[PDB]
Amino acid sequence: MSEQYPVLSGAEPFYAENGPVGVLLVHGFTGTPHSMRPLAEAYAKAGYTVCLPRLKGHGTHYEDMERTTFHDWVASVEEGYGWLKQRCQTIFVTGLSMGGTLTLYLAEHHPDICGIVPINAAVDIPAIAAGMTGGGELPRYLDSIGSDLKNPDVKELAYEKTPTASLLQLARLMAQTKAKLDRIVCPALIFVSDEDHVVPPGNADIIFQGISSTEKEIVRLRNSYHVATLDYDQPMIIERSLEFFAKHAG
Ligand SMILES: [Cl-]
Repeated sequence: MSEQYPVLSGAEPFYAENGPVGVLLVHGFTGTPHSMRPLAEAYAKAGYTVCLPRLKGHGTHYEDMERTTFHDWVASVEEGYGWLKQRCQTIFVTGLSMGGTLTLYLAEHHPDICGIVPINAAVDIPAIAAGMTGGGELPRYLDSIGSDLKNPDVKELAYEKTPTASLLQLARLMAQTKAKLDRIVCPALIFVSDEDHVVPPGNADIIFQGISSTEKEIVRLRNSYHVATLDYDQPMIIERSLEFFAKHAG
C-alpha cells in the first residue's frame, strides 16, 4: 500500500473460515467494510467462509483515496476472491453500490463464480458529481452530501470529502463494467432500493437486461434508501441472500 494513513476504527476487514462455500462482500466507493459487516457476520454464522476486504484507499483518509485508481480497487477485490478460492469450492459475490459494480466486474472475469448479489449497484450514473463541479470547475475535492440512509440510529464511516480524481476512476470502472455485462452467466439476485437517491433504480433493469444469466431476479427494497445494507431492509437482504446461497451452492 502507498497508503499514508492508518485504518479508521470500525473500518477493519473481516475474514472467517467455516465451510466450503464462500461469500466475498464488497463495500462501496465512499465507504468501508462497516457497511457490509452485518451481512458478513450473519453469513459466517450460517456456516459460510466469508471475506470482507477493505478496498485500497478506503477507511483511512481521502488523500489516500485520491492517489488510488480503479485498478487498485479491482486488485483489492481480486485478492479477496483469491483468498476465497484457496479455501472454498463454491464462491458467491455480493456488494453495495460500487461494491455492486465490482461484483459485476468480477463475475465478468471469473465465470467459475456460482452467483452474484449486487445491491444498488452502479452501472450508469448521469449525475457523476451532481452539481458540485461543472465540466470545467475542476475542484480537487467535492464535499460529501452525507449518508443516504433512512434509519437514523446507524451510520456510514465514509469520508467527508470525495477526490474528483476518484470520481473519474469510478466513471471508468462503470464503463468497462456495463460494457461487459454479457460476460456474466451465473445466477443473479438484484436488490434495488425504491428510494435510492444516489444510484438511479433503473440501473437494476440495465443490469438485468445486460447479463446473459438465465437465472436472474430483481428484488425491490421498500423501506431503505441507498445504503440498504445498514438500513431497515437489512434483515430482508440477509434472509433473501441466504436463501439464494443455499439454492445455488453447486
Ligand atoms: Cl461505511
